[PDB]
Amino acid sequence: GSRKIIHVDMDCFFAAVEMRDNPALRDIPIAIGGSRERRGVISTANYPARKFGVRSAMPTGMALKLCPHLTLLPGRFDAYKEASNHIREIFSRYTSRIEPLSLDEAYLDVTDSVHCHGSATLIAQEIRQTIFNELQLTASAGVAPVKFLAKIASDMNKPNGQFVITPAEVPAFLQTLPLAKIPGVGKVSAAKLEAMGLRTCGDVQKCDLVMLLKRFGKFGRILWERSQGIDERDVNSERLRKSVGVERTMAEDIHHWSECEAIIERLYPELERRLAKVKPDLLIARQGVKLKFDDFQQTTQEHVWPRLNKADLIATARKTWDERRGGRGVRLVGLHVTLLDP
DNA sequence: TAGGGTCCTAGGACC
DNA sequence: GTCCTAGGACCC
Ligand SMILES: Cc1cn([C@H]2C[C@H](O)[C@@H](COP(=O)(O)OP(=O)(O)OP(=O)(O)O)O2)c(=O)[nH]c1=O
Ligand code: NA
Repeated sequence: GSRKIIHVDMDCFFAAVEMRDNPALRDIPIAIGGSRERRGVISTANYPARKFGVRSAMPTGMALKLCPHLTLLPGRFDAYKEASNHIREIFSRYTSRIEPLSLDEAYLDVTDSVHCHGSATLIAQEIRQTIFNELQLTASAGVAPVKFLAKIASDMNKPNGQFVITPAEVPAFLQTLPLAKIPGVGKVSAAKLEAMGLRTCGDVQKCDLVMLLKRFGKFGRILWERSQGIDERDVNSERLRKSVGVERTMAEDIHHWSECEAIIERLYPELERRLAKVKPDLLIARQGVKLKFDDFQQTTQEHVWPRLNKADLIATARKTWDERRGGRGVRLVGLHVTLLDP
């Protein structure tokens, strides 16, 4: 065998950072997200705002109809990154087996740990306490014998808490667990699963793997495994970024190539700057563009290409503009880069 | 009805 | 098989 996996997850991460750096926001409803006038969405919200129904990914117009006094912040990504680096350094104090999934969360493999008398529970507890002491931010944690159960667990005693799932507890936990709580089972999948009478891990246990493989491919094997507590994925501390993208949704749809070209001229220096931080010679594997139309269809056009080049992105966007727009208006323009393999 | 990404699928090209 | 490209589901 049994591993001890901890998933650490910061509470209301972006919003928690803003309230720490401005205590005036502590008890009023706030949210990081673009304005209604920019057609933006909520990145996240504090608990005063969540009380009204405000959620990550909600259109900002909907947020404000639910919570008219919502205070809207633009977001300070360097401040989030600074806090992320700090908590990761704190993780390193306890193990090198750290797989971060995002700025604010990480899997830890504490199986071969010596710290708190081998206790994963006490280790998770003083990570959360150390985070609070050194950053004035709170985290929740989940402790389980595999990654996905640890992740489900870190959500269950949020904010500022934790939850532990022992292998003895695993079967009762699974029996009623809704499928939609498994990472990677989203709305489309959960609706497909519901349309055949499958709601929970107990429901999936009672059905045949061969059928699940037909109907969901490799995904159906994942569902079958997870519904049994089976998650052999190792905590991997060696993953690297593979792409970088820069895209923008305009406050109004554009209808003229000249407007599209202007957008790209402003997007391109931001893409070069971010690429250079990680590859100073701008050498890349592919580059490409993205248009999202008014019928919310999205198209991408990307090709092998050795080195970030503005004119070829303009050229490609022009081809895409002409060949695939079919007269509809355009809400989004994006530039994209696929990085070399090593 | 964002912007930052990952992983998977699938057809044709190419070997 | 494996590369190329396009698109979709999903996560934070
Ligand atoms: C889900 C989500 C998160 N984010 C950002 C803001 C979040 O603070 C950060 C981490 O996401 P989460 O861990 O999903 O959410 P959270 O920290 O805000 O809330 P919770 O306490 O329930 O865990 O990433 C988005 O920008 N868009 C999204 O759709
Ligand atoms: Na979080």
